[PDB]
Amino acid sequence: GSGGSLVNRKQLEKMANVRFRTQEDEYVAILDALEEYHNMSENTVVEKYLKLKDINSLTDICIDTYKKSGRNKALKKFKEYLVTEVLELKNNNLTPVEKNLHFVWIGGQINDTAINYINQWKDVNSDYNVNVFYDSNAFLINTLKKTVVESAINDTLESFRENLNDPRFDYNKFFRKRMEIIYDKQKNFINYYKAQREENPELIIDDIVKTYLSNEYSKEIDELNTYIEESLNKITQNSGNDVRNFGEFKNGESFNLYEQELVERWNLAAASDILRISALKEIGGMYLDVDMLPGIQPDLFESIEKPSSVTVDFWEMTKLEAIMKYKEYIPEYTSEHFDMLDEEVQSSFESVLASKSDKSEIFSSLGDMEASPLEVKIAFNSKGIINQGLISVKDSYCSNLIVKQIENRYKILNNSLNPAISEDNDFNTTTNTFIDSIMAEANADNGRFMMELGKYLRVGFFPDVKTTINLSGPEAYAAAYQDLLMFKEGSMNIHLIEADLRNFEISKTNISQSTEQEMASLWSFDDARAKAQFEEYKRNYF
Amino acid sequence: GSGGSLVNRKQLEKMANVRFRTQEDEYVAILDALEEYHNMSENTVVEKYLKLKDINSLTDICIDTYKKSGRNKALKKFKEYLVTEVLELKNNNLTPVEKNLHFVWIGGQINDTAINYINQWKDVNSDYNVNVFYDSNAFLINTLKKTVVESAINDTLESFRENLNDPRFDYNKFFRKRMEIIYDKQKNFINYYKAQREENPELIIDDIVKTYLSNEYSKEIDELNTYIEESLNKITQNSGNDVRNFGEFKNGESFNLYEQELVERWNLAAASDILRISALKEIGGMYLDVDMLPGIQPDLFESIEKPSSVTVDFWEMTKLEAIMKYKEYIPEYTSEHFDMLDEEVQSSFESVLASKSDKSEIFSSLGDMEASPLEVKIAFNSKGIINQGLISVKDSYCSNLIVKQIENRYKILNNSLNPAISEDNDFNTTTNTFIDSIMAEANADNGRFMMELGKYLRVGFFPDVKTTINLSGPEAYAAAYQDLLMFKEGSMNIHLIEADLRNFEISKTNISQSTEQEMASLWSFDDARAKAQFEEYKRNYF
Amino acid sequence: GSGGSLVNRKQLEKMANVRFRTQEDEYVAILDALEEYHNMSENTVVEKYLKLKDINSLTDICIDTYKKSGRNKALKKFKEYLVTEVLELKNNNLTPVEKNLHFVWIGGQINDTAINYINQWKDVNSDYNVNVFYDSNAFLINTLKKTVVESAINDTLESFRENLNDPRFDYNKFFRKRMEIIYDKQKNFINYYKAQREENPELIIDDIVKTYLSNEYSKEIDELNTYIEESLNKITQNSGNDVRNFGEFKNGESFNLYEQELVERWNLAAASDILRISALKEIGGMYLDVDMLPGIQPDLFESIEKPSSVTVDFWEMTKLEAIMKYKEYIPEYTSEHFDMLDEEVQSSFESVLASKSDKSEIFSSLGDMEASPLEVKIAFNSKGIINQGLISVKDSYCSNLIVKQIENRYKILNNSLNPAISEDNDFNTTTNTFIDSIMAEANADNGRFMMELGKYLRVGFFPDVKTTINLSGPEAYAAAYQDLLMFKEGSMNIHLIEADLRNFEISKTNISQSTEQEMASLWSFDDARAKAQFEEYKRNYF
Ligand SMILES: O=c1ccn([C@@H]2O[C@H](COP(=O)(O)OP(=O)(O)O)[C@@H](O)[C@H]2O)c(=O)[nH]1
Ligand SMILES: O=c1ccn([C@@H]2O[C@H](COP(=O)(O)OP(=O)(O)O)[C@@H](O)[C@H]2O)c(=O)[nH]1
Ligand SMILES: O=c1ccn([C@@H]2O[C@H](COP(=O)(O)OP(=O)(O)O)[C@@H](O)[C@H]2O)c(=O)[nH]1
Ligand SMILES: [Mn+2]
Ligand SMILES: [Mn+2]
Ligand SMILES: [Mn+2]
Repeated sequence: GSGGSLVNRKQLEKMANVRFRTQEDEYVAILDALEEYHNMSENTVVEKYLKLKDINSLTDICIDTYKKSGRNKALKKFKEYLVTEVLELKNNNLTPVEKNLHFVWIGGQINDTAINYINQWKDVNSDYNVNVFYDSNAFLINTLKKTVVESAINDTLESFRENLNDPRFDYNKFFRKRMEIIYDKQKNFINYYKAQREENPELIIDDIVKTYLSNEYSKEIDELNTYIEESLNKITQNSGNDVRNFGEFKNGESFNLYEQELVERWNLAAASDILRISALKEIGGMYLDVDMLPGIQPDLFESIEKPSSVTVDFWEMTKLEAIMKYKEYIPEYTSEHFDMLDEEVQSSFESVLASKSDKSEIFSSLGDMEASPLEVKIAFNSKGIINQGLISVKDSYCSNLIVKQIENRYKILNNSLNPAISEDNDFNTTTNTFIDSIMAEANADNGRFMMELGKYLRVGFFPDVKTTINLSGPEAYAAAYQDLLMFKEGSMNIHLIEADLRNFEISKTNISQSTEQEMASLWSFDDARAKAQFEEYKRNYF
Repeated sequence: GSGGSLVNRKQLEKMANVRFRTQEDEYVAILDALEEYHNMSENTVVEKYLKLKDINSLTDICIDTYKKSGRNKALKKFKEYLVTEVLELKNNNLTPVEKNLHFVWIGGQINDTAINYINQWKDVNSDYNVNVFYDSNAFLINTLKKTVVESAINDTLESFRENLNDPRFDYNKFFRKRMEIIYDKQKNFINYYKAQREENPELIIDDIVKTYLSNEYSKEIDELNTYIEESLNKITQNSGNDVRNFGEFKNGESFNLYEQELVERWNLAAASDILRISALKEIGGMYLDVDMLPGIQPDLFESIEKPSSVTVDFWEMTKLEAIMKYKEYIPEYTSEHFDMLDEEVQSSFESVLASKSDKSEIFSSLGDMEASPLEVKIAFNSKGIINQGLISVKDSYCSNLIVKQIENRYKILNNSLNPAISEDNDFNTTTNTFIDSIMAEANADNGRFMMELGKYLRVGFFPDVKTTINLSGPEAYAAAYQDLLMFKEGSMNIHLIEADLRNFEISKTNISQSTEQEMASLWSFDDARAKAQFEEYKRNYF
Repeated sequence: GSGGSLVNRKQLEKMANVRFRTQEDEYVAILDALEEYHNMSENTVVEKYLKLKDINSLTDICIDTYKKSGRNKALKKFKEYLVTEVLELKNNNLTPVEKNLHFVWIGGQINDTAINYINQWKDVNSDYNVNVFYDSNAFLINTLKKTVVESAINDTLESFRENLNDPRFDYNKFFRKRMEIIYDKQKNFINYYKAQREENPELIIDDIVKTYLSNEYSKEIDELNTYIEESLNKITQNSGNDVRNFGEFKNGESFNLYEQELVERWNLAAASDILRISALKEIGGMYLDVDMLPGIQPDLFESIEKPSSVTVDFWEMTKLEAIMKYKEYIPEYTSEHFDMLDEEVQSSFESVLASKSDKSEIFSSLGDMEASPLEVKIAFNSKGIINQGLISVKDSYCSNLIVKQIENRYKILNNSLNPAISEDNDFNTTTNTFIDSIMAEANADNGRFMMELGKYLRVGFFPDVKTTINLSGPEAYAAAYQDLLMFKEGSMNIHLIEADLRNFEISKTNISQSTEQEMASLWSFDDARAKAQFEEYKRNYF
């Protein structure tokens, strides 16, 4: 029962006690509660936090009640200690985490390059129970999108032809016309889906998909049935956990959202950004994106020194490439940046790298893992946090918060979107309703969030759309931390600085982030990259 | 497992289902939840209510989300059923109540006329465990007030003398000048109390009181020590439960309020209006005001008929008076209205009344008592409900609500009052701060409540002050019912009509309300009665 | 009198002569003309070219007249020889070029960093007569733009405020709104200018500018008069040639265009892209952009070897940086990329670089220069050709062609634009007229050009606008080469491959292109860079 930095009643009395002034009904409130807190040795760390929560709230009443009170400045300082005490609770009182590596891939067949990445973990970590999530009901979501978007491109290009050299028809006008069609196609499928399921509530997703492709886009069903069969085998053989078995999630409120982004929006990224944390909440372990690889040993390459010209992320990227050239664990893991090196140092790798026998000497394993029940550790790329590496304890207080954050965001989204979408109109007129309504219900807190939310329809068919990040992605995790440290719930605007977020960083040595497929994930839909794609599409038909 | 009037999923679908329109993410929300409700046979009545609560809330989202939806008018009607279903839950599924008569008397020595009233209950109800609450710490609150107010009157009258026939110095100007002094005296005692308790946190209330009277108002302590001793004996002998033993209440949040109205405001009525419901919540039984008497038998006087001229409340008042003339259970229970009768009918009573042996044939006993865990039955005088007769089951859902109502009201009060009182000023300048701040933090809901709250300082030293009723009294109980039926929490403005409140009426036959002391408690501080008191005070000194 | 590769009459007869077929009136046409060509030893190289021109034209008649003729395939091959013969004429028969370095800077005061770059040339090349062109009439064009665009940004940002978080108001919508204002301001100045000059045809540009700034944008004239005076001194001292003295250009047709881009569009880049070639045509020498620096010696750094990681353009960029660190010819020429190097090789430079005395050992001079009267050599950056380095002989045949190209392009522009602009309307409605009319008068040759031309209004106030390049810039020079080799005049679509253009490349060793200011000029207005500027502007006002 560590007392921590947090001050004792008598100390706080000494911190404030202004001369010739009695104690109020509302000031003693803090003292009686703070005294209680220090007597909670036997109680859980989470129960200690909720007592701080109440203390924090009690103090900000006492400063708001009397804004004259000279105490304030001291009580303003007392708030700081509470934060530190929360951090001290986090770090000091740790619990063993459940040894469960989680992966997720839904919407289509699992790719082999993904499985190769998974196996790397699975090999070195024999003790961990790996669970690569999938969805039996939805193997044809990805192919549904693929068929539509491509069939929407073909239509859009032909609408131009007679205006191909006309400089009004630029990349912007193209995607805008494409999305107009994509929305119409995507919506049509929805109205079919929400009439087929309304008719026969024992039809799965795929059954509606395959039939939709058959009638409209002229696809033979038997070819799809071999695909789903080939998929189900491939995942089942590779430690496949179905989401339909995980009914704890389906019974939860976040499921509606999972399906929404899966079936209605064909946003697999979003769906997977939900499932991952909802998994950690109810199972406990480490979630990884499939593009991730395990940590290289600190020692392995401690003798070699870095070049001056090349950057640090380039160095870490080659450290990985070196492995896959000589030990050859993965088929043709590009040796691009390794062949952009000096031959003398290339041989330095070849020599020292081949001077180890098997895989245990290469990659460091996880083994025993400790983390607080208040925290959910998260990875850091160059540009902030990222939800590709999530350590968590079963039913963590943060893990909860993060889900409640996601739930509430989608609440605000749907409680503005669903009105607009229902009264069916053209894409453009829908978007101009959806946004208008958002801006009405948008204060000076959620302002910075709401901006991004307004682009929600455009997610995946437009450049520069960070909406999905503000829904199921990093922002939410940031908010949850703010919820923690501000002793509140449902913070939407983030005012936490990088340094504050570091308190929840998964140690860098556990995850080798600088993989090939992550640089393929990091393509980043820049406005410029879009233009070249338009030129490429324009090349195809002619 | 009674289904009740509440409609089944498929019925509600049929109620709304508009032609050619699909079901939304937000409409199915009701259906999936309503379906669940009907499958909760094994669950508690309270758990059923919370499921209705959530249903009610889900429906009012669905109507607010889409205000075009033609469904609305049907879903507007679905809300009505939910209320009825709550009422059907209340009435149909009953539980035996704990056989505990509760009485309360705090602030001073218990009066004998009060004890005589209590014993009447105690005699006929042998099975019930009676508990007459008291407070050992506070026997001298009432005498503290008595000493101050009287010493404030004496000062006020002498300030006039040289302006006695001047018509500016009316009853209004008198009480206004009196209160100005009373506040100053009352506050002085507080600053002493909150410095003595701050100095020696092992001093009780009385110890601070007796010393305050000794130094200032020239009272011999030993005379008080005989008073408190004579009191403690008198209550202990008469089934005395101390509030200091009932620590469950002291640990609760409502205790601050109990002391506030006891020690700071000397409002015994308010303190007792809090304790009564907080008792019912944690003990369960029937609370009665001490001025109440048990129910006369339906049969006893069924042969006699009423006069045409005299009113119905006069008849019930004499029915009681008749008992105490001939059977003589209570010393000189005024035979006023019985002697304002025809002698022929006087003898009709004398004859038929004396034609019964002992007390069991007179007063009907309570015996076994059933009530819902959702409800807290309350008495009805001529002018609405009244908290003089409260049946309740242990930890009722209403009993909770009522306390949470009282808690929140005092929250709003103190969160405006305590700012103003702290920066000590003249009474008038304090009141004009306290109110100003209330009117700032006052919307169109709490408006009607807030009005009365602004008179909080004047409670007990002014005519026409209904504040205490809007804090710890009826209004709160009304609100709690509104909270119930509107499936909300923290309703402040009441829109329930008498008929709606009847759903929580304690059957009239259980309580004989028309007692002597209740007509003495119903004096009602009218502005006119005040004037005559001023004239009476003005008589005294001259 | 070199005969060259071109075949003699009798040879060409042997090339075609199909058996049993007489020679036509139109076939002998080539033979009689080809025979003539070979007898023109005494004639000028330019006169030889025009004879090839006529030959080329005669042959393509003979193949078009009779499309059956089996000769065609041989005469198709004869066309190839003519091209080669033109190239052989170019290379073999050379003439000394006039030793005149030309620079240009108009619109505002000449910058010191520009002058420092110029002096580098001027020092090492003592024999060359340098001429830094300027315009006395227009020193305030740049400040006119600066005042407008900035005053248009300020207006545009304030139009947002109440929509700052609304995601409709993106970077695209900003510039679009800005340009709408900029056009209105820019046009207003024009209508004033073309009414002031119409009134008093002895008023210069500046006099109209300074007055325009005084009345509208609240500028004190005397501050401008010191600016123009400070400028005129600064240029006069640094080998300043005025364009108003060069009346040979003013009398030419291309002058209208010079003023158009100067006074009407405030496009200094365009104006300078015209003057440069019109200078070479009538003066002869080497034109350079001011951001250019002279060639580093082949020998100087022949001992040092390149790193493997860093790119080749990085190496050439540091070669320059190295000079300016130790020999220190120019104030704080950024030592960025030199400090991103290995210290061992840094010292390799420091050592070997400081092992030379004065500047002659560093930079290679030009001295005597030979080039054909048919050619105008042009520089090559990574992307393609570039008009930053132009060698030419006085009144070259190419130098002519290039001007005639520019003249004709602006013809097509104005003959579509001036109609639309005259009937004054909103910017948008003007642009939608201007383009519509272009697309009407646009065949399958000029198609690729016309696209870019339609963005002519947006030049300088929008991202991704290559119009100016297709008017006065590279494309024109490419066309002129196509005009040469296709024996045509007024080719608009270019079908020349990089390899073909190399025939007119200024040897790489003469120009050090990889300067600091050129990397500053190569910023390239990418759509993404635009967004960050919008965010930066949005930061400023708030
Ligand atoms: O068809 C797909 C593709 C991706 N994903 C999920 O989307 C995540 C995003 O990974 P990626 O590297 O593509 O995105 P990043 O976050 O690295 O930009 C993956 O981890 C998968 O869980 C999925 O569920 N289905
Ligand atoms: O000195 C006193 C007088 C009254 N009461 C309480 O106040 C209640 C109100 O009784 P009364 O009939 O005087 O008031 P009413 O509500 O009828 O006006 C009583 O039942 C007691 O519980 C008390 O605590 N102390
Ligand atoms: O205010 C200015 C700026 C530039 N220029 C001319 O524009 C040319 C373009 O040089 P820069 O390197 O800025 O452009 P880029 O390299 O992008 O063609 C310069 O050489 C100058 O002759 C000019 O006349 N006035
Ligand atoms: Mn990735
Ligand atoms: Mn009463
Ligand atoms: Mn440049």
